[PDB]
Amino acid sequence: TTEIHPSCVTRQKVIGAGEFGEVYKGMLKEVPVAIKTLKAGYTEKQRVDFLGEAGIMGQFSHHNIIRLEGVISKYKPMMIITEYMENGALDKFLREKDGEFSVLQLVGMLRGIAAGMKYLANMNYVHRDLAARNILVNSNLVCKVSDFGLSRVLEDDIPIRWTAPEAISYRKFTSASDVWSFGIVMWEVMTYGERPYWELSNHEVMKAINDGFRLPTPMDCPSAIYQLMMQCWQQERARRPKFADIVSILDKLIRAPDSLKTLADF
Ligand SMILES: O=C(Nc1ccccc1Cl)c1cnc2ccc(C3CCNCC3)cn12
Repeated sequence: TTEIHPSCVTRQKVIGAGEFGEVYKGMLKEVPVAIKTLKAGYTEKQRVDFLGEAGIMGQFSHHNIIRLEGVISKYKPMMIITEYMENGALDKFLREKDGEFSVLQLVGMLRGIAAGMKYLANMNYVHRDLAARNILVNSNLVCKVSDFGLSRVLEDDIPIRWTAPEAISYRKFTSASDVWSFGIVMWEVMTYGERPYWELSNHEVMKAINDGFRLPTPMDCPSAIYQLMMQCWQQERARRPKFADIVSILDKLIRAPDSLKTLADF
C-alpha cells in the first residue's frame, strides 16, 4: 500500500466517529479524501484489524469498490485515506432523498453494487456485512462497497435481519450468504431505506423466515426486480442466483428499460 506523508494530508471536518478513532473529510496534496484515524494506545488486535482493512482494500481495483489512496502508518495517529464519497452512506442518503430518483436510477445503483459484489466474490472475499449502511455514494450516483476487514460478530451471538439463515443457524458465511444480503439491499434501495421487517424482533424475523415468509413487494417496484430479490432469499443456497447472474439480469433490464414499467402488485 502507498505510504502517505502527513504533510500531504489535511483533516477538515469529522464525518464519522467511534471509541477508537474518527473519520474525516479532508484534502490530499489537491483532491478531497476520507480519512480514518486510529487513537494512541491501540492494541495489537486493533492495529492488525485497522491496517488489515487497508490491506484488503489495497488488493482491490474495481469501480464499485471504495478506492484506497494510501495509509499513514509510520506516524501517529495512523490513518487510512480513501476517495471521498460526497453523498455518504446509501441508507441515510435514500431516506433523505425519498422519491427523488427514477426506477432506472435505482436499478442502476443496484447493478453497481452487484458488480462490486461479483468482484469481491470472485476475489474469494466474503463480505458478511452487506447492507445499505456499508455502501457509499458519490456525486455520479455510483455505489461502492465499503467496510472491509475480519473484525465482526453476529448480533446476539452484524445484524440478523440482513443475514442468511445458514449464517445465523450454523455460522456458514459464503458469497451465497452475501447474495441473501444483497436481496435485502435491493429491498432497501427500492423502498428508499425502509427498515427490513419493520418492528419485528430478531427472533420474530428468524421464525418468519423459517416458516417461509419473505419481505413484501416495495411500492412501485418492477416485477422483474421483486422476482430477483425473492430468488436471493431462497432457503436453499444452491437455488440463489450468483452475483454473475444478478449482474447479467440487471444489465438486461437497464438496456431494455421499458422492462421496468411492468410493476409487481403492491
Ligand atoms: O468511510 C469512508 N472511507 C473509508 C472506508 C474504509 C476505510 C477507511 C475509509 Cl477513510 C468514506 C469515504 N467517503 C465517505 C463519506 C461519508 C462517510 C460516512 C462515515 C460515517 N458513516 C456514514 C458515512 C464515509 N466515507
